[PDB]
Amino acid sequence: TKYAEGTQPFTVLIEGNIGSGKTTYLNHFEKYKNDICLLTDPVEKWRNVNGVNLLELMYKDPKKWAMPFQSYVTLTMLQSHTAPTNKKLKIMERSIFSARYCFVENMRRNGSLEQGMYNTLEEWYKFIEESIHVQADLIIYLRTSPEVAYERIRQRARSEESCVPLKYLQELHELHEDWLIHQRRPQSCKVLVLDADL
Amino acid sequence: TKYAEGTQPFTVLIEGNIGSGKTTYLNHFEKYKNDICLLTDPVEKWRNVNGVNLLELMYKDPKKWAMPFQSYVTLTMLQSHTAPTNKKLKIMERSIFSARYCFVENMRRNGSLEQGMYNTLEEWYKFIEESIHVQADLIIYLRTSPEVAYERIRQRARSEESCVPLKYLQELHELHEDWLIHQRRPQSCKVLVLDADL
Ligand SMILES: Cc1cn([C@H]2C[C@H](O)[C@@H](COP(=O)(O)OP(=O)(O)OP(=O)(O)O)O2)c(=O)[nH]c1=O
Ligand SMILES: Cc1cn([C@H]2C[C@H](O)[C@@H](COP(=O)(O)OP(=O)(O)OP(=O)(O)O)O2)c(=O)[nH]c1=O
Ligand SMILES: [Mg+2]
Ligand SMILES: [Mg+2]
Repeated sequence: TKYAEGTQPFTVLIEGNIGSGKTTYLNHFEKYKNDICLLTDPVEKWRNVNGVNLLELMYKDPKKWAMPFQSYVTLTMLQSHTAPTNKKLKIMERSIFSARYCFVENMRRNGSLEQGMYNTLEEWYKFIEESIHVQADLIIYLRTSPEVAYERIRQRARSEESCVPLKYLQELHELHEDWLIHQRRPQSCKVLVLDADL
Repeated sequence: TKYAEGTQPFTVLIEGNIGSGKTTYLNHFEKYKNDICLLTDPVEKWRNVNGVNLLELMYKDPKKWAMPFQSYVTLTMLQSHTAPTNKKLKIMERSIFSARYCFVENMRRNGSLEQGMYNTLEEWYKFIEESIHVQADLIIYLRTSPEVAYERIRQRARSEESCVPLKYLQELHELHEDWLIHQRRPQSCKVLVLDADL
């Protein structure tokens, strides 16, 4: 009796650090557009919310903007998770799970999110889990070293990501490990590990 | 196919300004506890989120805390709107509609919520409308003058509300009028007006 329950096909989630090549990997499935539902680069939504760049505001002023930004990230993931499709396969760049277990968690650790903000978000995640169906059958984890991840972010040269230190990517990498390999976080899904260092 | 669709009885929403006597009115239905589902004073949740007083933080630092606070207000309203009950009647203090049309809107107007924060919240409200069933059959509008509303807030003497000016209550009153009498906002429901000046 959850929202979008029984309306979703086999769902594959593409995960990995910033600049791990999530979009590049999903760009290979481009020939089967009419066969597979492909939702790539949700970051473009976050860079342009009716003209407002939430990603830029988050990086410039985390103490003020990390909360509304993560809230919006959660929303867009949800809208993608529950989007209607007549296709037999759906591949998604990112998910609600990485937003929660990797990014929200690290922003709690580094002090970008105050306790009250972290708690508000966590209580939202718990309610979403009982109200909204999130289809997750397989997660492909594009495993990279923080050094290679940093290389790709530099080459793409998003103005918002120009101040991102290697320390930040090292933290996120370890959280990706905790969630997808070390199972320190609650998630019941099949994970395929890939060496994404080309 | 929305969450909690077809599981909700006749729902009455009690609305009105801060200190309009919403709880006092609902306290009269106290004898029929086993007959009517009574969810009063959701503000107590906001004053204590695992020990964090979000209401106090919002009033102390609106530019930083109005966003997470309204996000949590929305959540608690949703949890109350969709709460399971075997009773034939449900009466609710406040709703998701007043949080959106009165409080979020006024915080946008006074600059407590930046555009990006207002937009994030508004996009959440739009998605909630398609995903989650909100039962609303009758709204009882306890109509007060901002002066009488101010009187009651002072007598209750919530430490968080000690700095609330009459200007703020005048703004909220007019928004309550716009929504429930003047129909300035895209909404349609049964409204019973009451003179709550004792
Ligand atoms: C998912 C998510 C991303 N972000 C940020 C980190 C990044 O700067 C940006 C998008 O990163 P990613 O979500 O990793 O997407 P990407 O396109 O950068 O990945 P790839 O290069 O492998 O295709 O948004 C958050 O701040 N919080 C979140 O919850
Ligand atoms: C509903 C709501 C309340 N608030 C704040 C305003 C008040 O300080 C506090 C509770 O206000 P009310 O929701 O009006 O609850 P109340 O108990 O004060 O009402 P009454 O006296 O009529 O029983 O929470 C918001 O900031 N945003 C909201 O969306
Ligand atoms: Mg990408
Ligand atoms: Mg009350």
